[PDB]
Amino acid sequence: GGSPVSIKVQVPNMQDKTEWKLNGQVLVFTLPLTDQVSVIKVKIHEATGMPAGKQKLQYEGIFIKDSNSLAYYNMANGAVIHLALKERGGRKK
Repeated sequence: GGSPVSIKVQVPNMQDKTEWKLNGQVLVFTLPLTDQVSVIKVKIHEATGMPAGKQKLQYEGIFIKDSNSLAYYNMANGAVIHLALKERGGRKK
């Protein structure tokens, strides 16, 4: 199946919001391509203290889901997941 690969997280630029440390940085980790992107959200919560319940997943500018896996988005060693603040229910276009 999917092997472990390096995945980065392009954190948002929000260092003055509350208590976390979001400064546009990248957080790298190693996870199997079969691990749903939802794993990444946890990795930021350790690297910044921001809970996964309020994070937006993106890969190369593509809004990915937490239920999708890295293999589904063709991600591999050196991939970059842009994190954004998302705490609201959103809205129609």
